[PDB]
Amino acid sequence: VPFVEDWDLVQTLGEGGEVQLAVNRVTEEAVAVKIVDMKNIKKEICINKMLNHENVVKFYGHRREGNIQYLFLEYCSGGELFDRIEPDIGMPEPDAQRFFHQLMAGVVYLHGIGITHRDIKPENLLLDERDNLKISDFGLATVFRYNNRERLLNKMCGTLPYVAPELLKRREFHAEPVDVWSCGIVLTAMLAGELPWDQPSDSCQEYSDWKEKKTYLNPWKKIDSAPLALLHKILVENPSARITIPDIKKDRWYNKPLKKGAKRPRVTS
Ligand SMILES: COc1cc2c(cc1OC)-c1[nH]nc(-c3ccc(-c4nnn[nH]4)cc3)c1C2
Repeated sequence: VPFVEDWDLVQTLGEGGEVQLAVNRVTEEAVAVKIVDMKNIKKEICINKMLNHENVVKFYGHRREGNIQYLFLEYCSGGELFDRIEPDIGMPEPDAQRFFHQLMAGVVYLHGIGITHRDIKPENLLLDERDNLKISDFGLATVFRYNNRERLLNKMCGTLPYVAPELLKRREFHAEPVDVWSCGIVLTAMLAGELPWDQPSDSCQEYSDWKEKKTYLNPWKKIDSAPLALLHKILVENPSARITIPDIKKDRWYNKPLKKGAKRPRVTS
């Protein structure tokens, strides 16, 4: 079948290099192509070849043309989770619970194969055509468990409003509680439409107020008591005392019926 390998770079999806929407000449299948001008990528492609989950962006393959590296990834027509968050409002609680369930499935998977994303935020959480959440960008990702032996991290990685406090106060820390904390900050953004603090440090007043349990303040005043009880368990300063994903899965709000299924077409009489 001729021309089946030809893709047209239709439009820009993002920057950093750049991400382009690529449409197949013959089949018209859409993919996102990451254009990386090498003048790191070996690890990124290596981690991407291990990934196969419904809540993780699909890696179709890579092609290298001199100094330009082309990463062929999943096109997600729902765009970014970031653009579903209304500033200072957020989104309806049932939508946030469904996206948080899908985010947990994706992070469970990753941790299961010993991968830590290290930069979970709404900019990196993409939505497919049926609004299924997908974890994207393994540029900062790394192997924290190999041959069933855990390796402690020491490197500063992430985005300050989403990083766990141990990453700023300890030399070494465990990988999994760091991804749990960023998921908790994502849940806060989804239910309040604002970030609670610039960084989880004691010099940050908003962060001190949260440790002082001043929940009558923003963003916590906008969040219902059931998801707020969960956030109280996730945004715990001590990474050893922090809730683990198996226990998030037992939380009362996480298992609270709120959301209806996708609305299938119906007729009466
Ligand atoms: C602003 O609107 C969009 C923005 C994006 C997509 C779709 C969009 O609208 C439908 C889309 N589909 N897939 C991606 C995507 C996939 C993977 C990666 C990635 N980065 N590093 N590794 N994988 C980046 C973007 C994007 C961005």
